[PDB]
Amino acid sequence: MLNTTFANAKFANPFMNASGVHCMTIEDLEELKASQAGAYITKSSTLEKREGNPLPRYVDLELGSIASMGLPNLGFDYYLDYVLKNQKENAQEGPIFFSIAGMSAAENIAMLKKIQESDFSGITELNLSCPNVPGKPQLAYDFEATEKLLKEVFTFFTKPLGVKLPPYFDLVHFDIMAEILNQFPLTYVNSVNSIGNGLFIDPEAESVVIKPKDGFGGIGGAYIKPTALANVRAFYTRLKPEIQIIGTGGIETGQDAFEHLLCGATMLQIGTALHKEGPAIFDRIIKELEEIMNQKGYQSIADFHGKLKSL
Amino acid sequence: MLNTTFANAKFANPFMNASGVHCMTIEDLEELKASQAGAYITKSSTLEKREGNPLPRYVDLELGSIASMGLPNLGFDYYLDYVLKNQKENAQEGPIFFSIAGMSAAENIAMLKKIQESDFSGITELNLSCPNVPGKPQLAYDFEATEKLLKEVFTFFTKPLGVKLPPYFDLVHFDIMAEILNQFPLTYVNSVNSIGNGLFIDPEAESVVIKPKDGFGGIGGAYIKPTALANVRAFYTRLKPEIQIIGTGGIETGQDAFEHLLCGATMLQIGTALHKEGPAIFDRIIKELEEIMNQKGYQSIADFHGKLKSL
Ligand SMILES: Cc1cc2nc3c(=O)[nH]c(=O)nc-3n(C[C@H](O)[C@H](O)[C@H](O)COP(=O)(O)O)c2cc1C
Ligand SMILES: Cc1cc2nc3c(=O)[nH]c(=O)nc-3n(C[C@H](O)[C@H](O)[C@H](O)COP(=O)(O)O)c2cc1C
Ligand SMILES: O=C(O)c1cc(=O)[nH]c(=O)[nH]1
Ligand SMILES: O=C(O)c1cc(=O)[nH]c(=O)[nH]1
Repeated sequence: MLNTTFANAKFANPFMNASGVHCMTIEDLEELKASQAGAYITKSSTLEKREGNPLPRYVDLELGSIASMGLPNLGFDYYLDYVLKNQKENAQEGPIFFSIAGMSAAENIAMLKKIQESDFSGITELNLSCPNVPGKPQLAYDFEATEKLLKEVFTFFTKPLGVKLPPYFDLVHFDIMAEILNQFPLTYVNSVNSIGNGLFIDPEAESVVIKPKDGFGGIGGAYIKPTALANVRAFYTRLKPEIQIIGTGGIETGQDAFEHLLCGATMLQIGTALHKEGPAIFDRIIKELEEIMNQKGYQSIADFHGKLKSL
Repeated sequence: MLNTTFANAKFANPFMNASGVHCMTIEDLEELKASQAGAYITKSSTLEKREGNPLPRYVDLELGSIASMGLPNLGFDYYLDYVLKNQKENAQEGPIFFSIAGMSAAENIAMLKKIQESDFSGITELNLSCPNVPGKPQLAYDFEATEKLLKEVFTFFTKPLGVKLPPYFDLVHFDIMAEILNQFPLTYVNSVNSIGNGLFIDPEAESVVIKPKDGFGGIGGAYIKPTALANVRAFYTRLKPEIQIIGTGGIETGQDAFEHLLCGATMLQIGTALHKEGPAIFDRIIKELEEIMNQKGYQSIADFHGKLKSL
């Protein structure tokens, strides 16, 4: 029932981890391969291996999560080696997704050139929205800089590319970004990265709960679903149809998934809830989404994809 | 215990309604006068009366609210008349606050000139962040336009002025806005207006739940508390001490109030929770905040104001 076509590839179901969650090592990635996720994505990588921010840097909250990981990762070459060996095995349905989050424009271009030159045949996600590296703003809140970067990328990069975007809150920003993105042969936009620079306080201790940046961290989970849905929907009605959408933010239940898809998402990623539950989440949420479709008499996601009704 | 000094005036406690909630008519305002609120503020007004957006335009959610009111209000003259007759009675502790949300720069300047020329002795709040008028972006996401407007305002407006700001999600935006605001003799900044252009879906009906703007509305309540606290804290550490802060967003319990005050807020406004509970909320939340202070041995808000600890 959950068969999906995305980036010209076939997936068994739309569900994936979100980048940063359960995907740091090869062991993590093999556990996602082994789970019922339709597809999976590596941790955003940088050219060099990174320890990330000081701890405590992730905390579970009743309504979601707050974190400031600081892009801990094992470095671009580690991930590139892994995806290049797994592609050769032909041991799963659908390509692996490879996320990069260079610490500068130069780092991103260098990694994209290495991907282009490699044999990698999967999908790349360019992360323009990490909100947790000290002193490094979300690039995709700088429309001029984003356009300048993407224009350079598309002078050479011919393989499937999506962009991971921060949440936007003003409809003219959606208009501006769609106009920028629509001039390129982009494969997809992935909406939303964590809501940037939120704060959570333990009122008893009178103190923040993560160490980095005086407690300021990206917010994920049930807090952000309204914004995530709006960002998916707003881009679905403004992007050219050649650019598909991955929906991320506040997905825990089949109902949440069913609301992203109604908005126009084609693939779905799970961050916070997967952090909390582990890869068993995929079998649970798939069954919850199929139960909603069965109740409604739907036998494919095309029966309601994109079909959110206005009043 | 909750005695507060703000804008050079004395208030019995820091709690207020948020603009837009329970403050549309004279009867609404008199009910706030009669409640235990330390202060209250008028609905944001425009030069002409406005019916606002089509209905359904407000919905209660488990984790807060979604709304697109469209600035329904009874027009500038009506509110100016009301505050100018209530000042004359000398019938409460502390000045009334008067919110304005001109549909253009010209409307705001014209309303500020009328306030300046009138006898009004209370406090004015310039709303730069309504996210619900179709085709009118939040002005305070346009740094150049904000600075240009505020420079013109401070050529003539000498009375106490605060600005109601949208949530920011990137620390460089907090730097940019503090640099803009710190050049002026502003009384306060009120952080946060609702999170703009969120979406809420009834999955059974497969449709949005408010009529205007295809169901996109400002989000309030528990969803936005992490963002509101971060905005209050980020401006408290960047603004000159002459500019005080009003905290707004997700306040329902004494604990929530205590967190905003630890961040640096001096006055506190209640939107969604007051919409749900009515003016009886002020007695309840005052008692809850007093119990927190009693348990901690605090006899004034200065015992913990601004004292949030980092790790
Ligand atoms: C622990 C953690 C680390 C994350 N790291 C990344 C990352 O490396 N790259 C990425 O694009 N975003 C990352 N994110 C953001 C998520 O992919 C996702 O966009 C965000 O958590 C919203 O989804 P959620 O509500 O399911 O958590 C991270 C999130 C979390 C909680
Ligand atoms: C029904 C409604 C209408 C509102 N109208 C205004 C308004 O006229 N002016 C204003 O500055 N903000 C308005 N707000 C936003 C609030 O003052 C407050 O900033 C927002 O609701 C966040 O607080 P809360 O979490 O307590 O709701 C509106 C909020 C609601 C729910
Ligand atoms: O590793 C990080 O901190 C991280 C990266 C990113 O893009 N998003 C986020 O929520 N955290
Ligand atoms: O009346 C409105 O729609 C309104 C005004 C504003 O500033 N904030 C909001 O949440 N609603």
